[PDB]
Amino acid sequence: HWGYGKHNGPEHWHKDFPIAKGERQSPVDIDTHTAKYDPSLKPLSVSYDQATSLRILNNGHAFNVEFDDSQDKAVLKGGPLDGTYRLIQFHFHWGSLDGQGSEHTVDKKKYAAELHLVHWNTKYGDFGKAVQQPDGLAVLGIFLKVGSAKPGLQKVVDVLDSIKTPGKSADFTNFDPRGLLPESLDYWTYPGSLTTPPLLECVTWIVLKEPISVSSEQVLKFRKLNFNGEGEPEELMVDNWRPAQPLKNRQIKASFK
Ligand SMILES: [Zn+2]
Repeated sequence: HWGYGKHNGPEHWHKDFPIAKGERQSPVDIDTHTAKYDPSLKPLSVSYDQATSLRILNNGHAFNVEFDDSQDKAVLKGGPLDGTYRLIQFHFHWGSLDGQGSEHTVDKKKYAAELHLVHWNTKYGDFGKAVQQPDGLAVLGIFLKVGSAKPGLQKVVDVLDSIKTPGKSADFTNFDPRGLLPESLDYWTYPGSLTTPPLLECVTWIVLKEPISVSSEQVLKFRKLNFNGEGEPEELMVDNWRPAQPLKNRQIKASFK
């Protein structure tokens, strides 16, 4: 029943998922005046060279590019993390226009979209098991700013027409997620949650300071999928972002000043 509209959107989620008003919810606003530089924060290791993509799925609230996580292939290590986390999928959040779309904000600035690369801790058995743990997941968050095109995104935006209908998927092998990464791995980090129901508080967030540039042409293509439903004249998938939640009793640490 949950979604992003007036009657089932983010301000309604707490009824089905009370944890929506919990102590470690995401996203948040990253205020650069109060994020704390932490010299003990290690550089992030993003080792995606062996990535094996499988398919792309419209799950009714985003499109997910899913990966073979049956063995160590594309993994996240280092940074604030205690071990190895396997990439299982990435997806985006975006707006109904370019001025909004991101879930995290920086000094209240909204970006046109936000990329989430979702990884689970190989200390646990699988993704299902990991989301039940406070250190189960690591999500690498990357802002999308409109400008020059990101060439590594083109394969993704080109295939979206094939999965406009909720639930549909398409084969999506040999996509390399290294083509979605900015130059710098400077990051903010804090303990948080999934930003969609069930909103489980199982995520170490790592949000990159540097956005990637994508073109207006590219982000337009995100806006062609539908939210679950079919017709006769139903609803396109835009503004699938949760607004910033209160930081509460947490601290956002930065790997940089
Ligand atoms: Zn997300």
